Amino acid sequence: EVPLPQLRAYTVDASWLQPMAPLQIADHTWQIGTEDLTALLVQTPDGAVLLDGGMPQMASHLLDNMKARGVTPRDLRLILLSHAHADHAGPVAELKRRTGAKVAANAESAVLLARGGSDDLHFGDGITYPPANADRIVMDGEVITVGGIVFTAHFMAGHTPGSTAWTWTDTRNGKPVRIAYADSLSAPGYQLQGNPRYPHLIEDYRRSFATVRALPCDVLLTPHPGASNWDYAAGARAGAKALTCKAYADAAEQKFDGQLAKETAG
Amino acid sequence: EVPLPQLRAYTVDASWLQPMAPLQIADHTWQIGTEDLTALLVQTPDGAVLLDGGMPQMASHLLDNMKARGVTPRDLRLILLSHAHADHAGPVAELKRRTGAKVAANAESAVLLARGGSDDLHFGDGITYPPANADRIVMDGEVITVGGIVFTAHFMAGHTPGSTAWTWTDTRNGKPVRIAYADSLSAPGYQLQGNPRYPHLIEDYRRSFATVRALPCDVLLTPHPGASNWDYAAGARAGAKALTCKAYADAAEQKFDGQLAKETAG
Amino acid sequence: EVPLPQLRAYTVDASWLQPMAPLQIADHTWQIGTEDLTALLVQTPDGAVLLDGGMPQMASHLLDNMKARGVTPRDLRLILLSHAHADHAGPVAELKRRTGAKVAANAESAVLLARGGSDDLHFGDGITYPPANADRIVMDGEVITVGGIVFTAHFMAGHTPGSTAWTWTDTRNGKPVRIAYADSLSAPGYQLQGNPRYPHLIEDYRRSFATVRALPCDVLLTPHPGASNWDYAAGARAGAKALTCKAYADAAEQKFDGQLAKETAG
Amino acid sequence: EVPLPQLRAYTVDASWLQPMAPLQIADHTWQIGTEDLTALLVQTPDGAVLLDGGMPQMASHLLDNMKARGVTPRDLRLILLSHAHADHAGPVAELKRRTGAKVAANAESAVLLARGGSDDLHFGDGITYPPANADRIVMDGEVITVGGIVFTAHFMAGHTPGSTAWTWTDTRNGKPVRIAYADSLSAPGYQLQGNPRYPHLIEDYRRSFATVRALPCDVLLTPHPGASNWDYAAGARAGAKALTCKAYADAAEQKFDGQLAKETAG
Ligand SMILES: C[C@@H]1[C@H]([C@H](C(=O)O)[C@@H](C)O)N=C(C(=O)O)[C@H]1S[C@@H]1CN[C@H](C(=O)Nc2cccc(C(=O)O)c2)C1
Ligand SMILES: C[C@@H]1[C@H]([C@H](C(=O)O)[C@@H](C)O)N=C(C(=O)O)[C@H]1S[C@@H]1CN[C@H](C(=O)Nc2cccc(C(=O)O)c2)C1
Ligand SMILES: C[C@@H]1[C@H]([C@H](C(=O)O)[C@@H](C)O)N=C(C(=O)O)[C@H]1S[C@@H]1CN[C@H](C(=O)Nc2cccc(C(=O)O)c2)C1
Ligand SMILES: C[C@@H]1[C@H]([C@H](C(=O)O)[C@@H](C)O)N=C(C(=O)O)[C@H]1S[C@@H]1CN[C@H](C(=O)Nc2cccc(C(=O)O)c2)C1
Ligand SMILES: [Zn+2]
Ligand SMILES: [Zn+2]
Ligand SMILES: [Zn+2]
Ligand SMILES: [Zn+2]
Ligand SMILES: [Zn+2]
Ligand SMILES: [Zn+2]
Ligand SMILES: [Zn+2]
Ligand SMILES: [Zn+2]
Ligand SMILES: [Zn+2]
Ligand SMILES: [Zn+2]
Ligand SMILES: [Zn+2]
Ligand SMILES: [Zn+2]
Repeated sequence: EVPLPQLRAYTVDASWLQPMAPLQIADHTWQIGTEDLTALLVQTPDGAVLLDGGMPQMASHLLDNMKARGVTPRDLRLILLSHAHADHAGPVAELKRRTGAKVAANAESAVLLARGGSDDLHFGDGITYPPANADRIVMDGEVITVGGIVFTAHFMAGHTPGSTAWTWTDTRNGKPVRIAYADSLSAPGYQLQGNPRYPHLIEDYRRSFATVRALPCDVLLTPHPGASNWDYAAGARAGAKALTCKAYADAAEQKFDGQLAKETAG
Repeated sequence: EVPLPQLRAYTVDASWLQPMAPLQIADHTWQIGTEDLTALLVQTPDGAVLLDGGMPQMASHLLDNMKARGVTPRDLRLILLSHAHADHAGPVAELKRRTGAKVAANAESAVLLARGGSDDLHFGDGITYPPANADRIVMDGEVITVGGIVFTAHFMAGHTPGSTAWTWTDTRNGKPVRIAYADSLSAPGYQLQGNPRYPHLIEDYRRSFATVRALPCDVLLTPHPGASNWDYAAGARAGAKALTCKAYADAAEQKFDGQLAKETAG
Repeated sequence: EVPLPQLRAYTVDASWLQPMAPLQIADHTWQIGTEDLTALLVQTPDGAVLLDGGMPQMASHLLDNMKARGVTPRDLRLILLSHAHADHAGPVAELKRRTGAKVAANAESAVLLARGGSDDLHFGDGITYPPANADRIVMDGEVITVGGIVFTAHFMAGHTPGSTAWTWTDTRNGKPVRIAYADSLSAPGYQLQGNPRYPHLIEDYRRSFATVRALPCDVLLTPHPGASNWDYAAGARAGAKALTCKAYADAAEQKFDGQLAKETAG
Repeated sequence: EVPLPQLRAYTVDASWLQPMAPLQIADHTWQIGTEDLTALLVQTPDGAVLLDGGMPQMASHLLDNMKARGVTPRDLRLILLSHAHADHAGPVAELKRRTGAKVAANAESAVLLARGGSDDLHFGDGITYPPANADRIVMDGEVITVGGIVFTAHFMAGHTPGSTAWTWTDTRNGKPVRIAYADSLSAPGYQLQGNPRYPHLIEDYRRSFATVRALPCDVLLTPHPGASNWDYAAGARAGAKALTCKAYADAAEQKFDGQLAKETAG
């Protein structure tokens, strides 16, 4: 009669998979992912840090861009994550096998990473990737220091329980630049109200909007560059139109309120 | 010359290890641990639930008390935890091997349980126990239903990041009894202010005092019975002097404020 | 220019995904998977055992067939595996979440299962599935007893390091039937000689042919029924043409020797 | 009445905990553990390798000896293990947190390491330590290359399922020296015959004696130096009386045969 359906691959817009050369954000901070997925390399005298890696198939491209920047596999010391979905943490397991890197994450992100995104609160097993283990668990507001660049974790639960903003201070034209890599604030297809798998979902998003609004934030970056109005293909003007953290949080809250109203009506 | 020190066993007051026969709390709820460590058995037509197990060496005693209650190893379906320290989650791994039980816990408790209490935020590796894996991850306010007894998780971070209160409604003398198993609110030897491993420790405790104060709570129980003024050796009056959740939270907050003042002075 | 390739779903022949009603093998043993993937249910008075589950998307179908047999989710006690590839262990994680079942496996299978088939010795990350944890680790020749049905593990490394044959004795028409569920002995696209990830691959296959040849084996079943000449769609004659364990081992060794010769020539 | 017993710490002879300064074995190989527990540091231009760490409380001493040798925490790249018992893998988790090191191990050792030595086939939970995760799984005969020093794994199951000998070639006085770090071949208090948790124990030991006998072995070292007649406190003559691999294997087999005979008589 009728067989069960074939497994469906997690397919994405081509621009999410379009390689780009490294794009400099500040003196030691570079975008090294694809046109439409952020993966940030921060280079110190004491090794390099990667914040996100994008999709599972991006590992070799990331390593090629690291090499172009002078970062060998032994020089990658630390991987940090915005959240542990397949389009941001996809290549983490492979990167750990191929480099010196260790992963630091909060408990919620660590648990999701260790199950490869399976049993997701909203997606089930629809979007999985190779599992990886965290080497260090961080708490809210904890700092991690690499070569005198201090990264601070700001938990902003909602998009996932373990969603995190990472902040650090780099320099540009001699002057300090407070960089905020704020996680996604979307809720794509989520049941927001009365969700048995996430009962306090709405309260957590509301707190997260407030957290993002208050981040130290001369420059905002986001896992999907379009969410913060970055255009990584625009060269010297890639960041010209970027939102402030305040504007990003307000836009996300307006969208969220509209989604709540539509859910009540549906 | 001088060898490194021998490993130090986690030794406890004898009353924490003193077996007791099952003590009935409500129609389907029993204390089955030791004189000074709580381990609650809730019996349903659809299997039994255990909330905490005490110290690592308590597994056989727990199984003996379960048998006395008519609960065979196959009948134990679920283990819930207040927090994943050795004196409350100690025998979980062994219980999983010897029974049908699966563990449900929040992400923070799951991560700590899976490392057997090692790399504790405050105790380091001083207090470890056999590691165990969680089978289900719960979110704040999520319910788990076993035989029509509905258990609700109320996160109350502080004592550990993953500290949880569990509430359910049983009956006694025909009437509903709202039981609150509230976690520890102590901070034994903790650095409270400016702790790099737990930057928001104070805010989390303060929120947790408020959470405990508001629990549905006709009867309060706690992992250390003395914290809620239970005396499990007092028979028909074991619960007579028990605190309300409001009184427990107020006493814990007063103690916490005193500890903060002493830390500033030290 | 040219984006990175999209992820490729693990797609299989339709017959591997074609549901079938339960097919009785012996008094307490049933095939409950699909036309072309084995999943064996053994029913005891003390709960049920499942040997393999097939593809990830088969979980609900398996539970439906279990219900048809009188096995509720609480009644499934144990899951055993031939090997931890996606087409045999695919739905294990989901089955553990939805039933009482615990997994017993050898260390090699447990490690591969816990990474969801990622970093496979031969397939890399090409064929992954939701990760799961084993609850009990077994050694070669160890027995597991459920309701007086004794299952014996016979390690037969090669297809995977952790490949296992499981044997047990059921009855049929009053008489004992020694059932052998022997794992795959294929090496699909494998580098056999001088493989740096599996240096003793050839010796292990040769030992495994000998192990299979000697199993107690009135009835042979295999994860892919065609490998043992079963036809699960043939009804009362589904097993009529089945190979002996001796014939299965000889055919596998002949094929393996041909593959070695072709590898030397390529 | 009578409380349950207190947990018993894993206590050892003082010499196992007696720190020593680094002792040179060959041009790039040093003993850096204690008088009576081996922990080998191999120094390359491309980072350092540690084979075993001894007891849990040895981590800081190991790091101090690494510093004395010019190896900073970032320079430690790889940890290899003989077997995953507390007196050899004890400080692995802590070393991973404090250095750049990643662990490579076979599946059996990885599973035991990840449960911190709990549920041991012979010791139960009597001898546990902080759990750690392996970063790479190795197969029998696989090589790992660090700075042109090639380490080969030779599985020698028995003492634990995952027991491994590691071999490599260093130099001394200009000439190549084939170093064999062979695991323990003891069976302390083990049930050897008919052990349900290890049915093929005897066959595995017998194969392991043969494996050790045949290792490339100009210099033999063992996790307990006394097993190979090393005296790490004897300075320039520490290795003078060391056994060959052939002599070590023969002595272990003679002892094993005596233990079998005594078990039959008991
Ligand atoms: C579903 C996405 C995907 C998944 C995840 O991570 O959850 C992942 C598992 O696949 N990652 C997401 C995230 O926030 O990280 C979500 S959100 C994504 C970003 N941006 C797209 C978009 O919908 N753009 C749009 C459409 C119409 C008008 C306008 C305008 O210009 O106003 C913009 C969609
Ligand atoms: C250190 C304890 C131990 C550890 C843990 O879990 O962290 C575990 C790892 O060991 N579990 C604790 C917890 O809260 O769960 C802490 S707190 C414990 C309970 N009650 C004791 C107590 O100090 N009593 C006392 C003393 C003087 C006067 C009075 C009075 O009557 O006012 C009372 C101490
Ligand atoms: C690649 C398969 C798949 C993977 C795995 O598990 O490794 C999984 C990850 O996808 N599972 C396999 C296994 O042995 O478990 C391998 S082998 C499969 C069975 N049977 C097919 C077959 O090739 N049949 C054939 C063709 C021509 C003539 C004749 C004849 O009649 O002689 C038969 C192929
Ligand atoms: C129990 C030990 C301990 C445990 C382990 O790892 O399993 C660990 C968990 O604690 N590690 C061991 C191992 O082989 O790795 C075993 S064996 C240890 C070495 N050497 C001692 C010895 O008994 N010596 C002796 C006595 C009398 C005469 C003579 C003579 O000179 O002939 C020698 C004992
Ligand atoms: Zn600079
Ligand atoms: Zn996402
Ligand atoms: Zn995304
Ligand atoms: Zn009742
Ligand atoms: Zn505690
Ligand atoms: Zn306690
Ligand atoms: Zn019958
Ligand atoms: Zn396979
Ligand atoms: Zn297959
Ligand atoms: Zn040299
Ligand atoms: Zn040992
Ligand atoms: Zn030892």
